[PDB]
Amino acid sequence: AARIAISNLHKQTTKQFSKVVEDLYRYVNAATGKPAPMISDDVYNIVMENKDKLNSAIVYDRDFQYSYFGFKTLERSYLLRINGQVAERPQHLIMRVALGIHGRDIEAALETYNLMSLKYFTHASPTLFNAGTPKPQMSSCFLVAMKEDSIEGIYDTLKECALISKTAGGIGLHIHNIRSTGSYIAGTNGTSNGLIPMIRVFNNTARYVDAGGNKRPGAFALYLEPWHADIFDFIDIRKNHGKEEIRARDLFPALWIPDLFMKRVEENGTWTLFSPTSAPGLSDCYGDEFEALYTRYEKEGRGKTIKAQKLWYSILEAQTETGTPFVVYKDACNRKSNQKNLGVIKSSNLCCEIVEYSAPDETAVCNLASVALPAFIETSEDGKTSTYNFKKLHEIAKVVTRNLNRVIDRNYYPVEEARKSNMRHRPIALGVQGLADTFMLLRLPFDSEEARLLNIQIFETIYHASMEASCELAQKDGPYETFQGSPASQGILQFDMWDQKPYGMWDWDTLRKDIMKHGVRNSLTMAPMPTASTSQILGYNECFEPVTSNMYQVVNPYLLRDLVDLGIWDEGMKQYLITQNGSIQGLPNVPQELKDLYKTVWEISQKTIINMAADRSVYIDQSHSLNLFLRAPTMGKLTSMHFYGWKKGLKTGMYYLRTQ
Amino acid sequence: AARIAISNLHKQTTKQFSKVVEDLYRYVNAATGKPAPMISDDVYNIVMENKDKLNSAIVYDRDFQYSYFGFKTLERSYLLRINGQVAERPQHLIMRVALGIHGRDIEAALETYNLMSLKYFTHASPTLFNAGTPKPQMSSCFLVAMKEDSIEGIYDTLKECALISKTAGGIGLHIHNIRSTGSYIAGTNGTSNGLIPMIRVFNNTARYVDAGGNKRPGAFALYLEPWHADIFDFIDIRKNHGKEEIRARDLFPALWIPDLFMKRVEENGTWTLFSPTSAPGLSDCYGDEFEALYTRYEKEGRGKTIKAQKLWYSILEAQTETGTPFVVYKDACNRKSNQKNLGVIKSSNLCCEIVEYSAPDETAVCNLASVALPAFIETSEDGKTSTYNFKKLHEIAKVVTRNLNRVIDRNYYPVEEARKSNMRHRPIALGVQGLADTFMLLRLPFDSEEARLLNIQIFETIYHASMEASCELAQKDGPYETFQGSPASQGILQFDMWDQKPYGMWDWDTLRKDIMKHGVRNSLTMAPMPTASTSQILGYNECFEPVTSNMYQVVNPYLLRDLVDLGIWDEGMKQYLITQNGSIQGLPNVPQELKDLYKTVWEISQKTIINMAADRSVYIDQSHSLNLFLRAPTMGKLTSMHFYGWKKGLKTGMYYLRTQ
Ligand SMILES: Nc1nc2c(ncn2[C@H]2C[C@H](O)[C@@H](COP(=O)(O)OP(=O)(O)OP(=O)(O)O)O2)c(=O)[nH]1
Ligand SMILES: Nc1nc2c(ncn2[C@H]2C[C@H](O)[C@@H](COP(=O)(O)OP(=O)(O)OP(=O)(O)O)O2)c(=O)[nH]1
Ligand SMILES: Nc1ncnc2c1ncn2[C@@H]1O[C@H](COP(=O)(O)OP(=O)(O)O)[C@@H](O)[C@H]1O
Ligand SMILES: Nc1ncnc2c1ncn2[C@@H]1O[C@H](COP(=O)(O)OP(=O)(O)O)[C@@H](O)[C@H]1O
Ligand SMILES: [Mg+2]
Ligand SMILES: [Mg+2]
Repeated sequence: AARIAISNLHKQTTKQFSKVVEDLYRYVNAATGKPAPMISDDVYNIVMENKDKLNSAIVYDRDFQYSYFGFKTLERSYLLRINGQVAERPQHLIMRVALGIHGRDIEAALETYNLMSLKYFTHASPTLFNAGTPKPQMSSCFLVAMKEDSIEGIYDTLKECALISKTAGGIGLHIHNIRSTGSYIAGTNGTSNGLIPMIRVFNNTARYVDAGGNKRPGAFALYLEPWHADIFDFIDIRKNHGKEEIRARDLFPALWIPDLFMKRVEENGTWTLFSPTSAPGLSDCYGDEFEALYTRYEKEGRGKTIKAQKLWYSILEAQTETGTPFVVYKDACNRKSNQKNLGVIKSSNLCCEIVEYSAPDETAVCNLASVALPAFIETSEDGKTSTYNFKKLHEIAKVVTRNLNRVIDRNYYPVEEARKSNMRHRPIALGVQGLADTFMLLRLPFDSEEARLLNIQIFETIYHASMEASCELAQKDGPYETFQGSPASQGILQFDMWDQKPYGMWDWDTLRKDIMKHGVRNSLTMAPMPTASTSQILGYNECFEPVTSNMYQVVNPYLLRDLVDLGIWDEGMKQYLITQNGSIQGLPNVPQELKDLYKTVWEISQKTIINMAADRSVYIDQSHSLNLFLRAPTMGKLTSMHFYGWKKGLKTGMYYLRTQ
Repeated sequence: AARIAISNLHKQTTKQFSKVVEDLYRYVNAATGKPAPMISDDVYNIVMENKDKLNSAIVYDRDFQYSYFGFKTLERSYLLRINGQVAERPQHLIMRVALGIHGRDIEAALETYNLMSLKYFTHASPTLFNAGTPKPQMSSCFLVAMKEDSIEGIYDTLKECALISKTAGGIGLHIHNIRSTGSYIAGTNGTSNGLIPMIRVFNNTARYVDAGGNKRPGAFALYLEPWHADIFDFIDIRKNHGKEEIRARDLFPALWIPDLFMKRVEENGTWTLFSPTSAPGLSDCYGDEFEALYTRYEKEGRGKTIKAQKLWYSILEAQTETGTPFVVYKDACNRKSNQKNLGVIKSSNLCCEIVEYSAPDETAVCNLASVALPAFIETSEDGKTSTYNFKKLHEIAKVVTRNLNRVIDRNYYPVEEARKSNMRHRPIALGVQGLADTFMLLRLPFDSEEARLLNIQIFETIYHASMEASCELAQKDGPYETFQGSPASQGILQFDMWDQKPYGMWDWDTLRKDIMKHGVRNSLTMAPMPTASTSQILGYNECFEPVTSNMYQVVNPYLLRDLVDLGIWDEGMKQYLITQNGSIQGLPNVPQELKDLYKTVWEISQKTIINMAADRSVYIDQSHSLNLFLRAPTMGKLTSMHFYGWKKGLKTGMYYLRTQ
């Protein structure tokens, strides 16, 4: 039923790739008469200086590797359109991206093409949209420093967010340095109205600057340390009742939480709200130095004191009703980062996965790709028994590292703060998809001991691969110029800063030796992301999370197969699945091992989830996007899940909270 | 009953002025501990180098020249406050302003003080608020050029409006160069959403940047030529029903109307809407050159054609329901302006009185004062007969000219575009209040022939005075550096460009002689304004408009007196005045001459109004704020009043439309 919509595009599309390129490159806007080339000069020339190799490299059967709503995703917003009509076949997209990345290095270009066609890995949406086009904006993440506590700084920053927001890419914006409601203003002997009305401005600019033309309104995440005096209204930003003038329903509130806050809450003690003018320096330190400053300011009567658990209660009431604010731990992030030699890090990003240094003159950028976990499953020399090919994983992650590092040099930056930042530090971000499928396919329930060991092994091999590739690059071209002085420069790597020994699949000593000697090309390398749209392009389950339902109507393909094998699949079976809302538990005539393998995420303990996140995190340079799920959520239920994660030492304690 | 609130401030206030200054200069913000001097170094020193002259110059009886709600205006927002409590007596305010203006020129300082105390004239609110303070922002008007048709230009301009909006002063913003709904965007192969969503941004910045601290939200007027393609939604911006997402209820729409539009409407012909990208140059010319460009673009199929009267009908429906959009005539403004040698003028301002050149790098500023017309009435050598002292008027207008020109050199500009603009051209704006009182006091009904002659004489003497004072200044210091090439440089003055000979009270030939020889100091000098708050400080009727009602409860003091004189005033008299809504017409026992003198503005023909505006305008360098009033308004009624004004050659055809 879904080759019917595939084999109509093959009907109404040119075959030869270079002709498609020419077509795109020569395009003209009919309603206007101006030449609108959809390919850059650079890539045009490279295709033409090499027409015959490139044209014969493409294998068009690889267009059937796609699914029901997987293809109609590529169709509806990825493949370049000519006259509101699709002009690019899936393979054409892929080949374009490979060249946009590699330039005159044709050998690299063909390598990338193959591994993407076969679905080994994919680059993030911005790269899929823009690679190979006239002004190549391939980056997904921007972390912006609010430039100064003044109207000038504020409006300079607002400008920058619009300039960034108009060319794809999500924003993490940190605002801890903006004075709160009531605070004194010298220049006009007047009194500030604080964060919420200012939040309304950014909100309004978000709904106006609908990315590029009319593509889609912007998404901002805002980061605040919970000691800021406007905190109670900041967390409530997404409620759907009460006074309309105090909300801001297109933005996401995110908490940048210091350890001190969590102590006061479990101690059932006090918490003191400040304005950053009465208490300067607080976001410019962490850990011990911070607790020394905060405690003194608290002693000096400089703020207002509250019952710590009064705030907590509100925070939980907000999360239960709206699934926000997100929770990320400031101290964990700063203490365990290879960017520490640059200064203090002030926020994460839109999906709580990036952890990079930003300042008024440096805006942090990151470029992203995801490896497809199921692709490396190998049922080798007997069948009905499968193994996992870690040597191939290591191989692939090395190429993805080279791509992402080449992307840095060929990307178009929307703002000069971004170009300065990337050329100096060269951060990079790799992630994954299809974990649940990998588990399902290997017959491991998500909460099994076997699943836990696998999680650890995968993430170890990815980190080691990327560091090595980055080391070879530092041999050809130098190290990144900020390398001198880094934890890496002394032989401290990521698991080191968690005080753990690595699981040991790969040889860390020789890698460390080489690194200390020749340096490394990239300040950072790992940051597992949500894959919300790329994962369904490839047909795997989102991310590194379990399934939400055995029926999205279309039924779990691994479950489906199994019920037929056992005969039991009939019509009583069709029904109690749409009835029981995707649950196979408590179903009369169904074996236990199946019930075990097809637990819905509302049926797995959130304690298990936290543990697996804690396990992989020692292999992550940056952070990762951890959603949480609950049936009939009580205040107590949530409290324990937050504290549990905090104590495991997680950077990102909570992304969304989904309920009922 | 209103010396009760006056003689409590005299109770709770220091006498000696220099002590009040010291008090203000040494002020410290208790809640913060930072020194918050409410006076500049400069003025502090000058008071102290001259303590004894200045202290003994003030006459404190002049504090009783004020009214019921006239004083409680000064009180509630003008007099400098110390701890939420008033610290400045009316006379102190005045003396401060005089020094802020004059510096080390003590003689000038004392002259200004006296004439203000006695209520001869007053400066505009910003000057009353800020003169003599640390960063003196004395200007009321900013005309801003939208810097470029791009996100960068847009957000650069938004910044500038916030920087201007945070330090008092209203804004006129011209936006004719922003591409409309649907228009193509190259950089992101996408389609623009046009003016209305962009208007929502500026709206949102207006309600957020509540002038200075929390003083009061901003007021913007927006200027558009009615050929812009989003016009139909632009005029509807203040309707209070229909889709909430298309309105913008804190801004005022204003039409920058070319002659061509009005012709098409009376011809019952066609009108063509463009985007400024499909039709460039249109706001960068006027008159003939414009009609040549527009007609060609119309021929070249570059826009969309409509029935001219379809637009007109909407415009009138908008005005009838909301009193807006305002109407100002582009061609009249450009053709009759002494700034023509600089380039084409693109808008007026917030109250449709300023007409000055702006560009991305020059933001037009104007500083304003109003002369009090009743003050020069002289019942001389017999009583029960009054004359008008024009020689004193000429005298005073000369000093007000010197003040305003000194204000230019000592003003603090919020943005560099403003400082560049003023230092080069040096514009200036004088106006008036108490016309109706002047008429009432001199026993002339507003529609009398005698009233018409008086209007003309007043405005002639003011213009001639200001030009002469400006000529003497060009002798000491040079002419303004942009003087070479101006209509003034060749002997063409304002009435000249209306092709009229002056009424002749003053000697224009000798003035012209001197000007051609030595130049003049100021590019411009005259612009009668609304006086909405300054007029009630002084207790006179707003502006140059007739009375709205004989009872604002408090009854017309000239009417009141007259009814007692005739006995007829009793209780039947108290009632039929609150009953008849301030009208004395059709009142049984009341003489005709009284009915004639106390016509409410809803009882005077709007044709008379237009004529008087036309008469004075030949003596106005810039423009003036013309409100219009109607009982049971029909589409036809309005149409004739617009066209009538247009044909008289008015710059500002309509400010508000008040109804019922
Ligand atoms: N809502 C609102 N906030 C304002 C306004 N003016 C200033 N603020 C807030 C925004 C900034 O966070 C903070 C400082 O603003 P600026 O540095 O532009 O003010 P200024 O330099 O005159 O005063 P400062 O000496 O820095 O306190 O005050 C205003 O007119 N409206
Ligand atoms: N609402 C909205 N309008 C936009 C967006 N991008 C551009 N525009 C409008 C605003 C400007 O009036 C106009 C031109 O914008 P820019 O000059 O920044 O775009 P660019 O230089 O890429 O395209 P151009 O070659 O100038 O047409 O397009 C957007 O993302 N959202
Ligand atoms: N709705 C959105 N608007 C803007 N940016 C987004 C959005 N969703 C995700 N992003 C950006 O992409 C990253 C998340 O990636 P992901 O959800 O995996 O998207 P994709 O699969 O399309 O690459 C974030 O770091 C964020 O900066
Ligand atoms: N509500 C307002 N907000 C901002 N500026 C204003 C406002 N009202 C008037 N202005 C400014 O002052 C001028 C009008 O002066 P006027 O109404 O006579 O005020 P005032 O009597 O207080 O000086 C306009 O040119 C405008 O720039
Ligand atoms: Mg400042
Ligand atoms: Mg541009």
